Amino acid sequence: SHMEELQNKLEDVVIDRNLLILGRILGEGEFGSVMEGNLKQEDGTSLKVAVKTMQREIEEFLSEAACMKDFSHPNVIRLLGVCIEMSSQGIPKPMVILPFMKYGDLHTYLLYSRLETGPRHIPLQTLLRFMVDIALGMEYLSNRNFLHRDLAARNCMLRDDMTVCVADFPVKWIAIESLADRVYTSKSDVWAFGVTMWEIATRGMTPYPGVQNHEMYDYLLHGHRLKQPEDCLDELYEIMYSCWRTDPLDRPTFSVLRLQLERLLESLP
Ligand SMILES: CNC(=O)c1sc(N2C[C@H]3C[C@]2(CNC(=O)c2c[nH]c4ncc(Cl)cc24)C3)nc1C(F)(F)F
Repeated sequence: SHMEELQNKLEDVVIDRNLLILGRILGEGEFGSVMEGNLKQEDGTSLKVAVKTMQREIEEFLSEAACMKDFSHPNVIRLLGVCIEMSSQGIPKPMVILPFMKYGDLHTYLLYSRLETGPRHIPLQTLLRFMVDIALGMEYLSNRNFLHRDLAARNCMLRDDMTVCVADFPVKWIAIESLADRVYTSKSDVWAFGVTMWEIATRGMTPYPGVQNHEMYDYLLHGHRLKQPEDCLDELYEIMYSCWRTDPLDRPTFSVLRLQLERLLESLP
């Protein structure tokens, strides 16, 4: 039964606050903060973790976390669990526990690769491998009919073995139909994926250079799309362009995109 399966997922997702130690702030936004932490594991040893801090909304957070914790794919970030701490003002402070990624987010990695002390120049073959990794994570989520809604290179994390995983599930990433009638589908995530592939191929450029966020709906409506990057194969550009076809039904699925990206990668020496 669907209910008993949700009750199990809820029991599995909560981490006792005594098993966690909070460290330094890694990042701090408006919606919350990211801190380093230590999680005491079942095997009696501690693991370095990243801790993100934000009745109905609490239950909704828990239910959503219970679903994400259930995800099991190498290209999807693992949710280790959640804690609910209470602020001095009696305001709930939900915390989400994730593996710590020393390499950080993909967008920052890309930008650092263009600096001397940062990682070395990323070869085309490795940039394509990052695209395959994200398509695999998205294929997993779309098959489970789970919408990401904020896919961008900044929301992709690099693991220690250089595997990319999708995480955190922005006008220049939003599909033409979601700007026009609030409609959001799996084909809208395919559009954001095309935009993300373009960010990887330009090594971190902000999409639509020279175009202002308020000019975006008019720009797309008139048929304009992201331009081909200088260091990008024609085969790759066609793939990212197929993500931005006006009619969402004409856009390929993540499965189709993944296979095209894998084939192009295999074709490279
Ligand atoms: C220069 N990079 C940054 O400032 C970024 S980007 C980012 N995120 C992108 C998306 C929102 C998300 C929050 N973090 C995680 O979910 C992490 C899981 N595991 C990690 N291990 C390390 C780190 Cl740094 C982060 C995480 C995923 N968070 C930072 C942070 F933490 F520094 F504030």
